[PDB]
Amino acid sequence: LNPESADLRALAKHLYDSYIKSFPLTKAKARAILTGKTTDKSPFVIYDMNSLMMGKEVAIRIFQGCQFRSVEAVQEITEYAKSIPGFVNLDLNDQVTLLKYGVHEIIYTMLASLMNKDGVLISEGQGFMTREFLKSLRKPFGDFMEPKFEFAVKFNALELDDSDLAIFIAVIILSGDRPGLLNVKPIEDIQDNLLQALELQLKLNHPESSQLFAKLLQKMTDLRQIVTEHVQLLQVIKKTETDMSLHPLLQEIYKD
Amino acid sequence: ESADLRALAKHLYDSYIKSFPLTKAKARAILTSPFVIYDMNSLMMGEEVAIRIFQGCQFRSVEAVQEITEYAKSIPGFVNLDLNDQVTLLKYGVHEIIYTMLASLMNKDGVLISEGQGFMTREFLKSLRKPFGDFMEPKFEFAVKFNALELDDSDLAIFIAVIILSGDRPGLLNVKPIEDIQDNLLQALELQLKLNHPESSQLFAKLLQKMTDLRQIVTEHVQLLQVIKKTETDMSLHPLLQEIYKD
Ligand SMILES: O=C(O)CCCc1cc2cc(Cl)ccc2n1S(=O)(=O)c1ccc2ncsc2c1
Repeated sequence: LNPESADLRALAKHLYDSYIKSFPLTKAKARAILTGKTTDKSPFVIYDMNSLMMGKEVAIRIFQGCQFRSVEAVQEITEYAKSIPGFVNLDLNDQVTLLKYGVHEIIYTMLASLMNKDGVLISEGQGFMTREFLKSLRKPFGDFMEPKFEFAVKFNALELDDSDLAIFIAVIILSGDRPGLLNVKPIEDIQDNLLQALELQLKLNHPESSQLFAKLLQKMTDLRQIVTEHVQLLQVIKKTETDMSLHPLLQEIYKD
Repeated sequence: ESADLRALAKHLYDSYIKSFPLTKAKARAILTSPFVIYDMNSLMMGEEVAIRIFQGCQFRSVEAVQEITEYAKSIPGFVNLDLNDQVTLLKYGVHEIIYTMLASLMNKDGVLISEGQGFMTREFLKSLRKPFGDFMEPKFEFAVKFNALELDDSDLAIFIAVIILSGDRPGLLNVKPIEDIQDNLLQALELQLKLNHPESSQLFAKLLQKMTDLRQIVTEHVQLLQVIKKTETDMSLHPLLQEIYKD
């Protein structure tokens, strides 16, 4: 290669490294747990009430647990964000805006890593809660996870690994078509670079996968819908469950 | 190889020119002489006001759907798909294409209408009643961003075909051949933008990301269209007219 796509490989390497250091449960660990494996080890499976207890009603602590984890993930993603070259040099206000619109799309992207068609890993991989148990939860909580699984099954079909995902989520943060950005130009120059990095990375890592770059970027449409749909379901849960609390961090991100 | 990709591109451009009366090249020249509609008086002396304007947007959309349908049938492979699947792809595709192509007819201040014989002001449209004042605005906001890419008709012809061959539409029966065709169209689009816009880095990626905005415009637009159902309704003189305009 030439010394320009060489700078692109170094950026890919930097981002992957930051990704490993920022996120405790990688796709590689998640698949080892889900699949096999002598590396890593067996999850306790929650598929019903008694299994849940072996692990204030249940639909609601399950939702409460999920939202605490969300906040947990926002902290991890925010820590990854800082490592993206150029990010912390941007107008502070735009850093906040990029994160605000970025984190949930990233959350559901990385959530796919922890999912198969049958359920999702929980508690850093020590548990596995089935899709059917989640869906059997009560109106409305019953289908708050379903659009996540639907996306995940289609996304996981791309067979990305962590080194791919690391650049992808960086692309997502550095959008610049985000509402209310002050300096779009500096943001777009960064994303242009990241998109180059992602394109080279996918050609090298998935040579036989045609137009993976285009198909992965199209997935960005699925994410936005999940987020939009989740936000609305949340508005509903708030009004019907007036004793349901939301974390102010998530509320602050949700406001608008 | 680049052989089939350039023929694909040329073919779609030719079909695009044939199927769509007003091209972007044509519209851009005019935007830079049309009857301007800035007021009620200009609307009248060039023609329920806000309702006549909405129903005119409907007439135009119905026309556009037929133009898009004809274009689709020109996309190599499209007519060989399961017919249910062709109908599904057009069904969920035309709104996104309608607004994509509408951006060709807009600047930040207004939109061409009636074959470019007219031009309706963004402020006049925005000044309309409720809810008829918020229906066009999000399209102007999309258009301002989309037009920043400065695509031309030969770029758009292929992009439009990419949108039509979306293998993720609900209820598709055989997704494989649809993705197979889109893959080829994506290749052709990538090479087109690389040849036509060498100095514009990652234009292919930027355009694809625009699809997420498209989808949201369409989604929130159909949600306003239901709200319009809770405005005007039962009139036994419409029926045949109402039938012509489904969704
Ligand atoms: O193992 C990990 O790293 C935690 C993996 C994720 C996770 C941990 C967890 C713990 C409990 Cl007690 C309950 C649900 C849990 N989930 S989750 O998948 O349901 C989830 C997470 C984020 C999120 N944001 C919007 S909806 C949503 C749902």
